[PDB]
Amino acid sequence: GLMQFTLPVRLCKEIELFHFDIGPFENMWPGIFVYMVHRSCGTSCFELEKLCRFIMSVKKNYRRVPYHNWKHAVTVAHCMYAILQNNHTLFTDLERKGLLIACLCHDLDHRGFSNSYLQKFDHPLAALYSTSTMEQHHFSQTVSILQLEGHNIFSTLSSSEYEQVLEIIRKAIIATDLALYFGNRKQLEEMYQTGSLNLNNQSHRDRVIGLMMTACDLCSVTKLWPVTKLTANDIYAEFWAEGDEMKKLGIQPIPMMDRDKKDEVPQGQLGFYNAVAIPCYTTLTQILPPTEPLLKACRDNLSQWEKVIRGEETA
Ligand SMILES: Cc1nn(C)c(C(=O)Nc2ccn3cc(-c4ccccc4)nc3n2)c1Cl
Ligand SMILES: [Mg+2]
Ligand SMILES: [Zn+2]
Ligand SMILES: [Zn+2]
Repeated sequence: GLMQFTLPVRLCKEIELFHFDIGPFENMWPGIFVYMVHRSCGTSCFELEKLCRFIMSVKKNYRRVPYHNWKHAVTVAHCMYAILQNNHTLFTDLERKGLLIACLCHDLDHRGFSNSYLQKFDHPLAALYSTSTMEQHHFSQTVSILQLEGHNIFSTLSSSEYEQVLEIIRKAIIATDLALYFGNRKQLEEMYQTGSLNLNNQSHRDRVIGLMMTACDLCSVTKLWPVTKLTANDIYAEFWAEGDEMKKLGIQPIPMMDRDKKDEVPQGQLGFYNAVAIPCYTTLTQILPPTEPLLKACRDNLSQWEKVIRGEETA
């Protein structure tokens, strides 16, 4: 504990804000992650040497894709850090540990293609895992890395505690399958509006963590507009490449994956904010009131996409 991690003054202050952008210097991202772990968990949560070796193996198993890349992993992890820091009484020792690692690992070995494309392509992973195909692969990749020599960051846990934290990580990574989000948020909403929601109930906790994982995964819609707009180019770079691959299989891609429909992106975004993002951050704010700034930044970006649609802003 005599060797503490420190950030430059601007980063030290701004990393506490939900809308923090981790910057273009990839060599700083491991330091930013260790810093976040030491502050949300404790400097005794992990042996720094094992953690650093784990981080560099995770980085190596992210691919050079426009969006689902190492920078997305650290960005999702930072959103989870901001949630946990502003709700520090609500989560256990194992949960803080497990959720930051789950976020870092949540898209391991992503090739830029959705579960739908893997099913249509008849990819081997689709035979192995019929539902949440990519997400079950991301978890499998996480377990493989945890089992490399010198990479067991959980080595000081009991067998039972180790099993608990791997279960937290598995459920958290599976929760990032957006197909599961619709069901999960509806259940949470009904539970909140009937006053049945109980954070002491493990099945209830699992759902709240699932929604937190969705909120963290979508957190590009909660950045300052210039970040949100530039990130949309990377997201669509992947969608359109998948749409190209759907056309190569003789299948019409859905409109968001068709690069010929580029002029309808602003209306597509508006659609996504109304059906997915706003409801997500609304339900999260109901359950965890200090996450309000995610909802506020989402509503501000919704207003920016509307300004694009009315031609008061270009994209
Ligand atoms: C962050 C983030 N993480 N995800 C998974 C998303 C996303 O899923 N975004 C979406 C959804 C639905 N869309 C529809 C259209 C669209 C485009 C052109 C013509 C017609 C429709 N664009 C869309 N984008 C965003 Cl954002
Ligand atoms: Mg994704
Ligand atoms: Zn994913
Ligand atoms: Zn993701």
